[PDB]
Amino acid sequence: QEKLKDKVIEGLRNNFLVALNAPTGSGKTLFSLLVSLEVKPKVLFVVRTHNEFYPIYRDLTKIREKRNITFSFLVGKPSSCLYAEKGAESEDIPCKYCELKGSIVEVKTDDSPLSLVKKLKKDGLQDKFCPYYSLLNSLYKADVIALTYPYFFIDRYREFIDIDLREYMIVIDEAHNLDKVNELEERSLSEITIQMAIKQSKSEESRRILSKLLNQLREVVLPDEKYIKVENVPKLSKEELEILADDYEDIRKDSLKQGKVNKIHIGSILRFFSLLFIPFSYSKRLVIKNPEISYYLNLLNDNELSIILMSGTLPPREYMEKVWGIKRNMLYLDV
Ligand code: SF4
Repeated sequence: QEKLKDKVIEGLRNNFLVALNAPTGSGKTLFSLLVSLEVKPKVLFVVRTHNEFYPIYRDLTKIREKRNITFSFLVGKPSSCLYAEKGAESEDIPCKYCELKGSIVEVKTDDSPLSLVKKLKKDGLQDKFCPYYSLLNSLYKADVIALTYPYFFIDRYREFIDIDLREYMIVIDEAHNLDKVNELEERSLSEITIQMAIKQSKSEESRRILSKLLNQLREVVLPDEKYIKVENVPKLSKEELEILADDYEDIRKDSLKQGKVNKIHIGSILRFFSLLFIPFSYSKRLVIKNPEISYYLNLLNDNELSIILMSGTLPPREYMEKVWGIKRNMLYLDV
């Protein structure tokens, strides 16, 4: 339009969450960066997946000719570690034992995101530095950053980074996608996972405990493709959990000795038992259903955070209040 912008700046300066219904594909990155100047020193774009880094990179290279700004993004350890294979979870990455953990290089973000990451992996192996910690370090300095939904909304991933969100104007584009944040975790335990953990194991005691757990699971689960409540779920004592936990560490040590980090199945199991809640049977698997969508989005109610939501098909005010649980004052602008 013009300068619905002083509206946005005033909105943010009054601690209103700004919800912007905007016709799509219209220089949105430039708009957000301009309105940040007046509000916050840095900008954070929260995006669905790492595939949304590229369009942001494309848009602000145009901006970089008129204004000097640094862009950085975070990809997980599984996408940046020198030794990671497909299937490797972030906690499986054995940085505790790796010589490169404290080996950082200065990153130059004139490359696109996939180009940058591939270059850091190639150079990292030759010149002995860690791509991940190099990206992480570059992230903490940058004027504009971008993170994926898991790193912003999900505790498991949020604990991997050390970032004060109060320094950022937080922009969540395609914000209708926030509706799916409650589908990003799966908190389940299957027969096959346990058996794969038995195969992968490096101690008899761990195999014995995993085997007893496999049996316990079989008594409670039911074959029905239907959620059914379970009384008396399997139990692991503190001392049994100790033995399963040092088995995890032994597999992590061994993997780093090889060039090669794979999925460690016992990690999944131990994380399932951190949550114990009402547990269910679904299709021979034990499941803890995910929280409601408002549990994940509750963070948006903290008045300490300056937040803009934008979308072409933003949900009605009523739905954002009742279903997403946004109870903080909201400046809803239909452009
Ligand atoms: S290279 Fe080493 S330090 Fe870097 S992520 Fe992989 S394990 Fe960790």
